[PDB]
Amino acid sequence: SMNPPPPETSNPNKPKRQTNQLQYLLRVVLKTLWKHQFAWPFQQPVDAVKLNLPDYYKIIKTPMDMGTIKKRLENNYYWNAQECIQDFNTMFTNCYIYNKPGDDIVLMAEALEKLFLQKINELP
Ligand SMILES: COc1ccc(-c2ccc3nnc(C)n3n2)cc1OC
Repeated sequence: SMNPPPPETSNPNKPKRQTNQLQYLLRVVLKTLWKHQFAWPFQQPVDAVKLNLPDYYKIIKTPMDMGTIKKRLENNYYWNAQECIQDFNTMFTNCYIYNKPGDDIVLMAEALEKLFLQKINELP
């Protein structure tokens, strides 16, 4: 059960813009979630081979992680702030999909999602 390549993070042909919303998403949202005690399973793509999770990429067809989001923000990959917010939401929902209600990893993702929402509440 091979891992897929990680999501694309840079496209020099995509037009680029700097907005207050995108700057906040990197400098506040991504930065704060990265430093959360429970962030470490979400800082890079799920390595289903190393973790012995052969069904991970049979269930999760839209993988996402904070390492990918960080790169997308740095590379001006997002034009709309909603694209970034959607990626964070895909990351949390993937965890809820693969796992089950009450699992430790689900409770960790729920705590990160609650911090995300406290930070997004304050978006420009
Ligand atoms: C670096 O180490 C790890 C990295 C990730 C996981 C892990 C396991 C199941 C799962 N379901 N959704 C997500 C996200 N994950 N992440 C576990 C790790 O070590 C035990």
